[PDB]
Amino acid sequence: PETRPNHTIYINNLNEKIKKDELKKSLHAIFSRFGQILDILVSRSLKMRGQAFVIFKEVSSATNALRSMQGFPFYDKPMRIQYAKTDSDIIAKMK
RNA sequence: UGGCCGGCAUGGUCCCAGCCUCCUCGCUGGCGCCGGCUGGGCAACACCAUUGCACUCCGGUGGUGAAUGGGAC
Ligand SMILES: [Tl+]
Ligand SMILES: [Tl+]
Ligand SMILES: [Tl+]
Ligand SMILES: [Tl+]
Ligand SMILES: [Tl+]
Ligand SMILES: [Tl+]
Ligand SMILES: [Tl+]
Ligand SMILES: [Tl+]
Ligand SMILES: [Tl+]
Repeated sequence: PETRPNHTIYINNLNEKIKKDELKKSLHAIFSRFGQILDILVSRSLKMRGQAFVIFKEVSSATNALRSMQGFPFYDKPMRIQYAKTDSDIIAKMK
């Protein structure tokens, strides 16, 4: 069931008490050094809360981030990271 | 009061201060007691449920069942 490499990483187990806008800014803070980020998609709906899609421009970036930040304490919770199942439209509209 | 009716108590006007609050956060809002009818919203705050793969915002419930004193005429 393991996913294949993707420009986008999927993060979950994120503290749900954090507002969308702050969450996006914070995530960008810790993940930017891995490479250019095209966007970070967060939502608070029942189905999507506690998860986020950080979309990296280059898969290598999505790969260090995934290995380097796995389990990183963030807002008191261990961040769980994977590769997103399919592509993000921002990436389709290019690659 | 978010919108509305009743009961009771209470002389008036004004100044200061404190305080209160989901629905015009303040100095031309309110701040004796009690019952009842009933709308919006989850934006903020709180709580319940949720470990969930998206690229259209989008689960639920709760709060006003609130808050005092002094002074000048
Ligand atoms: Tl009311
Ligand atoms: Tl009355
Ligand atoms: Tl009097
Ligand atoms: Tl009086
Ligand atoms: Tl006031
Ligand atoms: Tl009443
Ligand atoms: Tl209501
Ligand atoms: Tl819908
Ligand atoms: Tl008084």
